[PDB]
Amino acid sequence: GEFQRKLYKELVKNYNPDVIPTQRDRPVTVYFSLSLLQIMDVDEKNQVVDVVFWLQMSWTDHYLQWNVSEYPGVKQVSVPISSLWVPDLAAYNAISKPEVLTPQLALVNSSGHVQYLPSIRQRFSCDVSGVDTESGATCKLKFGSWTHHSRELDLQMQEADISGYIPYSRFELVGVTQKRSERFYECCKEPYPDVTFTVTFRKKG
Amino acid sequence: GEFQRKLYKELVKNYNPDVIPTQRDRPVTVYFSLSLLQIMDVDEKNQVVDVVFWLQMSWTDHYLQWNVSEYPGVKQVSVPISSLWVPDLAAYNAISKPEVLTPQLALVNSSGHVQYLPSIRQRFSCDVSGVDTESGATCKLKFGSWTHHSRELDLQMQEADISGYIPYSRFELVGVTQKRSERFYECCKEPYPDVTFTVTFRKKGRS
Amino acid sequence: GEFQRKLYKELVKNYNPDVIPTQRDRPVTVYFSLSLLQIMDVDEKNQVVDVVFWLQMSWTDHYLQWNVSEYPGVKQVSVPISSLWVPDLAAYNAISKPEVLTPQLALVNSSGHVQYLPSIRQRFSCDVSGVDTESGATCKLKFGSWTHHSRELDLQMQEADISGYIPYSRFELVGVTQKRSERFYECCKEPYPDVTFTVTFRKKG
Amino acid sequence: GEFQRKLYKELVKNYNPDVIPTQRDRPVTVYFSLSLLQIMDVDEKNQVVDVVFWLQMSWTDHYLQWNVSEYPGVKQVSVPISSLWVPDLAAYNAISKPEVLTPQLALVNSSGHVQYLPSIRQRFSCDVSGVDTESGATCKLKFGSWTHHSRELDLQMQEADISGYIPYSRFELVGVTQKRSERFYECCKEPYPDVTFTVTFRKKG
Amino acid sequence: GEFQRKLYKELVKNYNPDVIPTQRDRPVTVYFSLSLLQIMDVDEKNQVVDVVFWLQMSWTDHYLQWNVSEYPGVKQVSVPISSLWVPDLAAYNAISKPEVLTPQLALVNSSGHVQYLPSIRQRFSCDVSGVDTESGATCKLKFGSWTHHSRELDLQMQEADISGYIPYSRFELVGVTQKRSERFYECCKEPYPDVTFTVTFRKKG
Ligand SMILES: CN1[C@@H](CC(=O)c2ccccc2)CCC[C@H]1C[C@H](O)c1ccccc1
Ligand SMILES: CN1[C@@H](CC(=O)c2ccccc2)CCC[C@H]1C[C@H](O)c1ccccc1
Ligand SMILES: CN1[C@@H](CC(=O)c2ccccc2)CCC[C@H]1C[C@H](O)c1ccccc1
Ligand SMILES: CN1[C@@H](CC(=O)c2ccccc2)CCC[C@H]1C[C@H](O)c1ccccc1
Ligand SMILES: CN1[C@@H](CC(=O)c2ccccc2)CCC[C@H]1C[C@H](O)c1ccccc1
Ligand SMILES: O=C(NCCCO)c1cc(Br)c(Br)[nH]1
Ligand SMILES: O=C(NCCCO)c1cc(Br)c(Br)[nH]1
Ligand SMILES: O=C(NCCCO)c1cc(Br)c(Br)[nH]1
Ligand SMILES: O=C(NCCCO)c1cc(Br)c(Br)[nH]1
Ligand SMILES: O=C(NCCCO)c1cc(Br)c(Br)[nH]1
Repeated sequence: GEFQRKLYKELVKNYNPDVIPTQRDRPVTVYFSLSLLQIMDVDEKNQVVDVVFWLQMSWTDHYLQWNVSEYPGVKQVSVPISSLWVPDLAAYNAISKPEVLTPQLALVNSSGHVQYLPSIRQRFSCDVSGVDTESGATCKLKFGSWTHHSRELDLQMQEADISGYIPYSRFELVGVTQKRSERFYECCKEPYPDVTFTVTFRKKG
Repeated sequence: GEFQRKLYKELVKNYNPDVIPTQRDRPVTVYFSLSLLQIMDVDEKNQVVDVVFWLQMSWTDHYLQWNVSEYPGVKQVSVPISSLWVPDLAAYNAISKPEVLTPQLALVNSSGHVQYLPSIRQRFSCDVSGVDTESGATCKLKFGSWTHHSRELDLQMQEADISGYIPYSRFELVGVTQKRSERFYECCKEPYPDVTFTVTFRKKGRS
Repeated sequence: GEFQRKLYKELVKNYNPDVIPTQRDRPVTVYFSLSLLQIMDVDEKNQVVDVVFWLQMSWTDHYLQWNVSEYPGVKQVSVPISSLWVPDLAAYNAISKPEVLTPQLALVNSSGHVQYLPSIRQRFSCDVSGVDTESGATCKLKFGSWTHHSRELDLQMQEADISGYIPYSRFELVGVTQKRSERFYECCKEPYPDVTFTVTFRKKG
Repeated sequence: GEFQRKLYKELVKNYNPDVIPTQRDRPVTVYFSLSLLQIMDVDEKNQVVDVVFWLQMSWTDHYLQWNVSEYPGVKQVSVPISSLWVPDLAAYNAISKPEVLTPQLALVNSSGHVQYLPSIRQRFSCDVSGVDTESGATCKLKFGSWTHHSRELDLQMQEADISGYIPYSRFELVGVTQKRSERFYECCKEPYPDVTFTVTFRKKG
Repeated sequence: GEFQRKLYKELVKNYNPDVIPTQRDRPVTVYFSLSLLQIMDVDEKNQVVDVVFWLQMSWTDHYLQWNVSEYPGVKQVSVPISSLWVPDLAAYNAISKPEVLTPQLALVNSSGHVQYLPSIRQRFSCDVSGVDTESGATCKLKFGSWTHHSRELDLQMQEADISGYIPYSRFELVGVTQKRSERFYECCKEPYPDVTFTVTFRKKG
């Protein structure tokens, strides 16, 4: 679209994706949620889980807003994530780099709401010893900004989803939990939030 | 080519590959087809299919058209996909990133008709438990735009081809189905069209 | 050289590697030949060959020619392949991306005749069932331009031999064939030339 | 911040990441600590350890300092490591390239103090023969600047915490040591500082 | 370094890394040596060696020299290899791409002497059948410029070090040889020199 074209030239003009879009004394609040789609495998020897997650991440980038009157038809845009600031979310218990399965694009509202919803396959460190028991194995997968404290990036949880879980596969879900936390670290003087996704699973039969 | 050199400079001038080439209240209709070339392997433990396919994809980019009078000989061009807008097609049941086996180039017509025909090797999540049975295993491989709804990107099926299927290999094809749908998500108004490629296969030696 | 440095500045000035260097109603004729250096492995289950090839591709780019009088010493130069137009040759039966083992450089004449001679390791789909037989297994490895027809890119064979073949290794060569063909597709009024490298091999003893 | 863009624009237009930020006859002192998070696996045949480390690297880069008057709110910034000079630390006994698990960003103070804290998964050459013994296997993992001598880059150790060690897993820690040294090479006559991380571990039971 | 920053600006000014730094009809002499650090594994089926080498490559790039009077403190600089011309050395018997383990930097003197000393892990084609014998298996690993002949790049060998060989590991060294040769090819008027590293090893008792 010619109205869409005219906007991308502006949404680029003075945009630096390395800059966290904080506004005078206010953190960027980032909404976060993980959905376990499939437990691919477990390594009982090496103590690891091979898992496929759907991530729901949303925030506001004030540098990404536009007047819908200036660009009529343009309600939303699909922007490549490389073109924009994305939260520096770390998987604290990941033992492999993330494999992003879905197109690396984000949707952007006229008010600057960024929605990045990737499917990630990753391997995590976990005590899988009790996978063959009724109690099952429990993985506490922790995620959070690696470099931004609470006053810069406010991590918040959003409504989760266990409808996406693959019905076939050796593993059945005993329980799933998501909890947001905040702690002070001896290092920093400033606090840091995190979201912990907790899974309890077991081998079927 | 000489006019070809002059055209590539212009076909770049004001082109943004991140912009969907929709024209005033009309979606971009993308034609899509998938041809199963070979089922590489199955993981009965992990419930996965390793598959090779030929993707037939095409659309009209109204920003890519040119006057053949301005560029005589130039009927078509081989453009790298990275230089142009391509549909953001997601493999909904993929459990590995796609491995593109062919050159990453697209053929473009004087009227903006782009044809991207890659060979992809990818691993998908599938219930392969019945692979050793006469009924066989069935994989419902779903594909569609990740960010564009039906009124921005109109996914359409084109006539598919099962002549490309490798005659050797452990697996024989019981049946192949192609269906286009429009799914509504709780998230949003406006539906999301998808093409589901359904395969029924079985081990040749299952006796 | 101080002419070589100036030559590279000019050989870049108005050069687009995305443009096929066809000149007025004439296709670019590309000379091609494969030499099987080693059959690494066979997967009898998955029906695949892991092979190491030496490719000899050579063509003439008219935009790359220069006056030797303008650049005295400069007879030839080593240009990175990424800097120049290379034929879009596809391995039709490849089931893995090519692993290029040699430096990614091509040699270029004062008349613009380019020579690209890489060693590639690639995995191909092949009926390897008869590898343990006296008749042996036969692989018909097809190669050709993915996007250019006969009137744009004229694929031509160069006679290759089998002197490069590794003498050790489980596999002995029963026969090697190379044939150039021209195929028509329902799509296109103009045909697509290809070179098929055919191997017949068997496990030793 | 509005000044964050100002900051990133100038600390891009004038900063050369290739330049070691030494200031006149004074080396850059780099603080270094390694924390063993998990021993993933051991290869008794090939004599290798697959390990997950948390690295703590800090130094002062004088080219990255600013007064707060220059960038009002701006106290710190998350800069991509590719934008900065980072110590050229080599893992002398690594037999695989490092897999960096965390976002590749570093924190910079207004007084030029850089903090790079990556989680790395890497495979190292080690004599793992005694892993099944009470004495256990000992890995002497050596790290240091590959190209900078003592008078350019002053490697210094910091206090390492073994609090991060994964409680589950086949391997228990008998002992962990860190020693900084300065070696002489026949090449140079200026010494090369290094930190050797020594682990003694054994299979549980 | 204030002068260092001033030096990197000039060392960039008109530098093209694609250009071999030959001076008016004189070849660039490159010093080369290889040091076997460890034989990782052998594949008796596929006929391959997995090896870790330390490479010592040195050459003089006349475009890289500077007056030490113009830049006081600056005796040497660590430049990323990507920023400068490096010899296009091919591993003629490599069946995998090289895995470079060490930082990809080279040291450069005030007189243009470049020293690139990487640790490479690579897999080579080799007749490993006799690895379990007293005679042992012999690998003739050939290396040389892929595109430059004797009059452009003069390959020379330097001091061979076997002190770096890992004492643990299944394999003991029977013998190591390095020889430089000047091969003539039917293709070309000018000879192509090469260095062949020959190893004889065997499985320990
Ligand atoms: C990085 N770290 C905080 C800062 C910080 O620790 C730190 C900062 C500066 C100096 C020393 C330590 C910032 C937010 C994430 C948090 C992560 C957690 O600590 C951690 C460290 C090591 C492995 C796993 C997890
Ligand atoms: C991505 N999603 C739709 C939008 C949306 O979900 C959504 C949008 C905005 C907010 C929250 C959720 C767009 C069309 C595709 C669909 C995909 C499906 O989720 C999905 C998730 C995981 C595996 C397979 C498929
Ligand atoms: C890509 N295709 C031709 C063009 C074309 O078909 C086509 C063009 C335009 C529209 C529809 C179809 C050009 C020459 C190569 C050929 C490729 C071969 O089919 C093929 C595809 C997949 C695996 C093996 C072989
Ligand atoms: C690279 N070397 C020193 C430099 C140097 O030797 C050297 C420098 C210049 C010329 C010749 C040799 C500097 C600091 C690292 C040290 C490491 C060791 O060599 C080495 C090489 C390969 C594997 C393990 C260890
Ligand atoms: C590449 N080749 C020479 C050039 C040349 O032969 C050649 C040149 C032009 C046309 C045909 C052949 C240059 C120096 C190295 C030599 C390498 C060897 O061929 C070779 C090829 C494949 C695997 C291992 C070795
Ligand atoms: O690994 C993750 N982030 C680190 C960056 C590595 O390039 C990550 C974040 C989330 Br949410 C997942 Br699941 N993985
Ligand atoms: O995986 C696919 N797209 C996502 C790319 C991001 O990693 C994909 C699309 C189609 Br059609 C296939 Br087959 N795979
Ligand atoms: O795979 C090949 N070419 C296309 C690009 C793949 O990503 C290829 C061509 C030849 Br000749 C060989 Br051998 N492989
Ligand atoms: O593989 C080598 N060079 C080719 C470049 C990558 O495609 C190589 C050179 C040396 Br010395 C070794 Br050891 N490997
Ligand atoms: O491998 C490491 N550095 C060099 C990479 C160049 O390719 C490395 C450094 C440290 Br500290 C660890 Br743990 N690994």
